[PDB]
Amino acid sequence: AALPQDEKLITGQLDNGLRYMIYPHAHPKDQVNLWLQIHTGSLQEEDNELGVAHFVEHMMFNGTKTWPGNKVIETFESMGLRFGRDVNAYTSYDETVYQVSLPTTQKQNLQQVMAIFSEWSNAATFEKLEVDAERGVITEEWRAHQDAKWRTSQARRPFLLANTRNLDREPIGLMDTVATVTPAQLRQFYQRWYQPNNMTFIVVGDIDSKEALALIKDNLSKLPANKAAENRVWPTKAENHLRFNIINDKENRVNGIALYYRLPMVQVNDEQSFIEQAEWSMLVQLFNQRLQERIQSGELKTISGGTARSVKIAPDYQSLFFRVNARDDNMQDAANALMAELATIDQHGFSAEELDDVKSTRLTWLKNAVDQQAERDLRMLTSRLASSSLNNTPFLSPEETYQLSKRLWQQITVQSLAEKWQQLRKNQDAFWEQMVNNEVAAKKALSPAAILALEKEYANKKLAAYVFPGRNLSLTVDADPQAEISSKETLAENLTSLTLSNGARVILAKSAGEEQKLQIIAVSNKGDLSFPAQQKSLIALANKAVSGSGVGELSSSSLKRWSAENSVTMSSKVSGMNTLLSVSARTNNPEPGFQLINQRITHSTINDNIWASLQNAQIQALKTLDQRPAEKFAQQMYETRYADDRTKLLQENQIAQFTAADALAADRQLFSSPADITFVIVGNVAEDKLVALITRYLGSIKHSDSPLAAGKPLTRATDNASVTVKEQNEPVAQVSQWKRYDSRTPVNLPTRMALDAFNVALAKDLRVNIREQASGAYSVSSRLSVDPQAKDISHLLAFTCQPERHDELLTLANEVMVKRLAKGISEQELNEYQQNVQRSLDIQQRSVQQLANTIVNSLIQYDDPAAWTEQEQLLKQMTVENVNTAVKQYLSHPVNTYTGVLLPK
Ligand SMILES: [Cl-]
Ligand SMILES: [Cl-]
Ligand SMILES: [Zn+2]
Repeated sequence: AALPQDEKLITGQLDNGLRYMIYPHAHPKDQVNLWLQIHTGSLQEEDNELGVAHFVEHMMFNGTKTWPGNKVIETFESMGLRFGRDVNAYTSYDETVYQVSLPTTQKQNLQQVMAIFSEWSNAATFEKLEVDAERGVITEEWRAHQDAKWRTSQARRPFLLANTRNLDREPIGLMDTVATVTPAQLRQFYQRWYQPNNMTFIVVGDIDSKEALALIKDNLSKLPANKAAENRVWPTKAENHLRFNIINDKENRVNGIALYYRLPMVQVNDEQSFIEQAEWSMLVQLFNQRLQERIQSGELKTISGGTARSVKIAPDYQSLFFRVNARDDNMQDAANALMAELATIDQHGFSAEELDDVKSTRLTWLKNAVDQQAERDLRMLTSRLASSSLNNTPFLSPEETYQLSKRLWQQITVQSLAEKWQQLRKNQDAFWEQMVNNEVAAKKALSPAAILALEKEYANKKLAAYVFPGRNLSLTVDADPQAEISSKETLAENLTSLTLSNGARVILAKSAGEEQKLQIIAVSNKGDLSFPAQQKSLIALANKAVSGSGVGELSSSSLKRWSAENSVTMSSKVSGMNTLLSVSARTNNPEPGFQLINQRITHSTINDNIWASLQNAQIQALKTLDQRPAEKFAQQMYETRYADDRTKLLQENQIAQFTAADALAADRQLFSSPADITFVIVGNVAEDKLVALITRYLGSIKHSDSPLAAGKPLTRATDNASVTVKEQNEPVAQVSQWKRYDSRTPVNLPTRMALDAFNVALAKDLRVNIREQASGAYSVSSRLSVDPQAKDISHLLAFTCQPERHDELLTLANEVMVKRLAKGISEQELNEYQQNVQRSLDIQQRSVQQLANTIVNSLIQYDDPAAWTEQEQLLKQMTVENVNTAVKQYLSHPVNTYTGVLLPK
């Protein structure tokens, strides 16, 4: 919506209307830039005042009240200030500027200079003798600087400045006006525009806010609060036809061809216009990048060089041109290279690799601009502020420029730049221009008909696409010399445990068979239950958003290319008590796998567009929840089973208040503490090369400050509830019954096997008795959940039936449960289960991904990564009485029962 002005910059206005800008800077130490900017140039001149704005500029140095004649010049010289090196002045179409650069050390010199600035504002005398002498000064300067470059721009002017006020308002004006202007006319223009409200005083340099303000208020406050004339605006009318020019000048030393486009120029004052300008800027940069790359590779031997550039032609307009410089006098070759370059872009556009190199190049410069900002060129910085003052655009800090660029450039695609290019190529306000410096080049110079015929030739050719090389991509991490392996332990036959100097744990396992795939799973003991009620629901979203973005100095697109080139894949998942970060690779190229795990942890980024989509989707989902009755009811039940603020759905405001930066900060907190991480590495790599990668990439990760305590499980509701909701407009009754059981002792691997064997048997009796029984349920479910941290087991019994049968079938499902619980398991059911699990236990050490997730599931479910290894032995140790005594101990009497019935109406 709007851009933020630099914090360092102090801007105001005095009671009399005068605007001020103060910016502190100390690259040239104890130096200050004092600029008086008049928001009036030559555009404001009347038909009988052509050159008056510039004549007035000159007359500021030729007499005032206190300093008549050349006394002002003599005064600056007494302070060691010389016109041309310390004191300057210029007039353009848009403004008149009076500039002084001087030391901050001599305080009375600063005062005298401010007193001179005061007199330039309203005390100019315009003495008749002094006026007559300047006429000559101005006339001789104009006569003397009519060189090759001046004649070239003079020749280009009618084409470039077509339909502008600027065309008819060159700052120098007419020599006839210079010779005939009366001191009264010069006085008239000066009184008209030299008024405080049309002026800005700029102060850039080694001075504090207190001192710089007192320098302004002491001298410029006294200026009478007069109102200047209103500045007029001449909007540029498009010249919607193609023009042609040939510039012949023997003094020019570069022969060539150029295509100029004329289009509006936006003022960067919001996000939309920031991007709009960046798109034009990137099309210029993309053209130059491709051209340099085609010259350096020897693909364009027929030409010298060439460039794309954009230039301001009016306050509201600009020109974007594409120039090709001819080899000696080879005009036809130059024409062919330019038209072949442009036609290629029409046909294939620019590649993602091209767009990314341009972006990464610019951001690197903007990164180095942030660091080296105190070393900025004072003149460059001062002129940049004066430009912002002129155009009424926010002055952005090097930091804010770096932030806005990375965030808003993500909105610039190969597709968005292709339409911008198509729009530009369809623009009729254009002209072809050739440059010839001899009679051989002039004869070879293309006619308008020849240019147009050449344009059609390449338009109808099926040109070959340009393959851009693309920069070498790496996620190389500098090793920590002080990173070691602290402890070693053997967990099982094929399980090794390493603890690192940073407190991280590493589980190593080799997979039998030459699959050549490596899996690294970073397991954090922090999940979404380590966050407040406003955050819980957004943690998984935040993590998906962060994992779908770039990493390190790579964009999402450069990450995709690097991933494919280095044969790697990545995924992540946010659980209630944990976060998993899965990375796959090749055993022949394992280093990239480790680099990506490290960079996802230490250098995570967030794409703003992916987060906005997840926000908007979440808001939409909340908005249209009445359209999803089952979901709505399942949510009501979730809030019924628990007495926790965290179960509640977030409102629209809560979703919007969680920003991309809040989301990036939360995701960072999960893998913030290395001591909370267990890296599961599964595959066949030479352990000596493997330990080198573990210390370099997993032992290097440092502790990051985070307030995250161990996850708090949801507070379970202390009282039972039997809810009935008549919301469905479907003739299906949906019944859910949850039974909660407390675990006196934790559920270990043998007990979970017993309880699961029982539930397989239980789910059988429910299918035969509730579903298969005539006029029964349409579906039935019997699921068993175990929460180790909460120290409880949950049993969900779900079914959908005819509404008239919901009470009868629940009664029958509960009595079937009682009967199974009393009966227990049979020898046949136990052996059925034992055979079933054994088959799955032989195919658990099959895939590198499967085995890794087995170790992971052990760590999460039993706080022991080796628990799974003792399974086959425990499976052949399971007895009828063993499971029956485990069922009687962990499923006999519930601490709570929650019932939910979703009915029609
Ligand atoms: Cl003239
Ligand atoms: Cl701008
Ligand atoms: Zn001049």
